[PDB]
Formats: sequence, structure tokens, C-alpha cells
Amino acid sequence: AVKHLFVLKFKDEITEAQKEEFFKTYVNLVNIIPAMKDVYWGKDGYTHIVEVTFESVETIQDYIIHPAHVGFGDVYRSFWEKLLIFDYTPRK
Amino acid sequence: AVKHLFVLKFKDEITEAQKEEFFKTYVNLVNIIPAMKDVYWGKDVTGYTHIVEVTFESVETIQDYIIHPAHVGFGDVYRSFWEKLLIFDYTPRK
Repeated sequence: AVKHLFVLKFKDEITEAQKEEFFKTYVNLVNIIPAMKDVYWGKDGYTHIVEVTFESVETIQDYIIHPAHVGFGDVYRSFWEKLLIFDYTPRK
Repeated sequence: AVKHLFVLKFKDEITEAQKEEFFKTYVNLVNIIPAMKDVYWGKDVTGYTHIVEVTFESVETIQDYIIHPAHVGFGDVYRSFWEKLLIFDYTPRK
């Protein structure tokens, strides 16, 4: 099982309630995007972390071009100053 | 339960043998440092190339890990392997 992990910094103008709303609405994408298996997010100049579980590297791409994900980006991309993305298979 | 996450880029000269020993030694710290509950690492397939996630009981046990001599030892030996590093400590939530 693979992970889609991303790390974010919000723009200064974004309020605390807005950041909270951002993650709540993101997590709700589990209700719309079949590829998303689980999501967790957290707050520790990056401040926030999001981890999504996927069946495979293939299913990650299904999430990427899903119309709800594209829609989320269009509404919310303006919230972040900068973002890093990582896709990988956890191993020990 | 809290998460210790770090993301790294190795310096260009670092070999595949050095990289594997690096994660092999780091993963092995679970057996030495009680605070470390589990570890997984991965290489990005999409700057930063590698991901390491450590699970801890709480933020208190993270500090036990931080000053543990085996952890300090890992840092002294292996810190020269990485060009850049980001560290995050956070509680996962939904």
C-alpha cells in the first residue's frame, strides 16, 4: 500500500478557521474519490502535513485527475504559499 | 500517537551502498531506542527523494529519542550523507 504525502505552507492572509476548513473539506474527498483509502493530516517554513493511502501507484493517478480533486485544486490552490508532494511505498 | 517525519535529499556523491546502509541502520534503531515504536521509509517515484516516518507514543517520548546516544550517534555519522533535510513532528488527525 502506497502513500501520497504532501507538506504545505499557507499564505499569511489565510485565517485559522480557513486552514481548518481546508483540511475538513479535503478529508471529505474520501466520500467522493474511490481511490482514496484513508487520509490523516496534522500541524507541526512548512507547517502542515497530509497523508493519503492508496492501493497502488496507479490508483494515486486516478485521484489526481478525478473531477472532485481538480475542483478542490481550483477552489483552494490559492490558500497555499508552497506545497511539496511525495509518492512512495513504505518499507523497512 | 504522534508522528516523527523527515524528508531528505542525499548529496550527489552518495552511493547506493551508503544509502542502503543509512536506512538499514536507522530502521535498526527501533531495536535500541525504546521510544521508537515503528519505522517505515520510502523513495519518491514522482529536491527531496526519500521519506522516513517514525511512530511515537507521545511528544515526551520524542525527546527521549532526540537525546538518546544512539540517535546522537546516528546524526554524527550520517548527517554528512544529506544535502538537505526537513523535519516534522505532529499528531495525525482526521
